[PDB]
Amino acid sequence: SLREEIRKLAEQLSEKYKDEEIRELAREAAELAEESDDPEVLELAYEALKKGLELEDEEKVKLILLAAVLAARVARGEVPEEKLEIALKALELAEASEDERIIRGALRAALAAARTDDPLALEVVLEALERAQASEDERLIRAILAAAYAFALLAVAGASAERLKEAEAIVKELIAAAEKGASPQELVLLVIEMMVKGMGVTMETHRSGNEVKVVIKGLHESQQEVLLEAVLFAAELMGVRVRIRFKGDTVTIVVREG
Repeated sequence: SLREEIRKLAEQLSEKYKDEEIRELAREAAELAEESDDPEVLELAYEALKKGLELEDEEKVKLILLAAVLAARVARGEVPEEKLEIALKALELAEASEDERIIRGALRAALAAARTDDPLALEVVLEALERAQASEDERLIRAILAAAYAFALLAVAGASAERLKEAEAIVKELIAAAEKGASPQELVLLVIEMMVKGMGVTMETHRSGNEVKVVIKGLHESQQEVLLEAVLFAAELMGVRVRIRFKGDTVTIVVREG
């Protein structure tokens, strides 16, 4: 009755947490295990659901469950191995950290990557997370996570291969900048640049005192939503305050190192 026991763990995990994402991942893990005649998929699903009940951090719960679901789907040939590799590397970053910015950033990047099938984009995200894990500097890790997530959002939003290649160049610039000691504000600025280039527009940067103000004209509000999601999450990862203003078709982003 192993598969039914796995389902029981999923029901207790679903009673422990009311979160919609944990409940759906738990339901998917239970169902994939119940549909499997593979005793190793049952083994991983059992242990992932058992650790999920032992962990205190609900964001690490999500990471553990996402990796199990992706592993079960790789066992059925349903998803590319790169998505599992990304989830596992993200889990590795999260388990090495007490900083919830890194834990949440690792999950966001893994979930955003799970939403694209572009092989080129998956390899960029995986290489980014691998470079993060090869770091002792949690400051660099947070910068890389912000860049990887921003890049993955552009892929999910359907940016062209040429624009993703341009965004990938900015990912590399951002990582090199962080290694050289760029400020948190400057790293958030680089994420804005990545999104602006990835959406084919231009930006006008003003630096008054210690603030950075970016005026972006010519974005559709659907593009504005994706850009601001990337930038606001980057600001959370970098511990920087951002304030937004909309005037007409123009978005203005104020970045304060705070």
